[PDB]
Amino acid sequence: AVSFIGSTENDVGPSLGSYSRNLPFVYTRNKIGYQNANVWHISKGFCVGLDGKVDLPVVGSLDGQSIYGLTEEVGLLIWMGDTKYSRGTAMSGNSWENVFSGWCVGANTASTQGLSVRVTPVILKRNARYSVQKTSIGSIRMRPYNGSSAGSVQTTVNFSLNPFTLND
Ligand SMILES: CO[C@@H]1O[C@H](CO)[C@@H](O)[C@H](O)[C@H]1NC(C)=O
Repeated sequence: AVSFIGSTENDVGPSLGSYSRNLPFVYTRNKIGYQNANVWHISKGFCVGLDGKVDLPVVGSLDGQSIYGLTEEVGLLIWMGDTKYSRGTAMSGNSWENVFSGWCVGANTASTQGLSVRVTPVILKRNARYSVQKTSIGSIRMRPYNGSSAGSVQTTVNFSLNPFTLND
């Protein structure tokens, strides 16, 4: 079986966080991110993976992944995937992308499916500080497989980037 145990709306990074450091200039570890190991409760042979989607406009790329725009001065590199940050999938484009191939819980056991979102600020153009307001990032949806079904359970959660400031 499967049930939604997370939050529909999720903020990425601490509110009003401040970060210090040619163009494009990339900054922040997992500081600006959201992580939750328990978003869906799964059991009895349920198989599930994750799809991720970024709604921000694409304004450039770096080493194979999109640079998403926030302001004409600030951009973002984004990763979505399974719970642990190191397993994040670098995001490109604005379509739903497979960000976690998935796994199946035991035939007679219960566990959970989590996720993580991480971003790193990028200075596209310069002015001394750069501020960013609360902005919608995108979403992540569970992807059942092997015949498993989501039934009427909530499959998608959304993410918003909390406001932050970048200091040169
Ligand atoms: C079995 O552990 C579970 O594996 C899944 C797939 O890697 C993770 O999404 C999930 O968060 C994790 N749950 C916990 C409590 O750690």
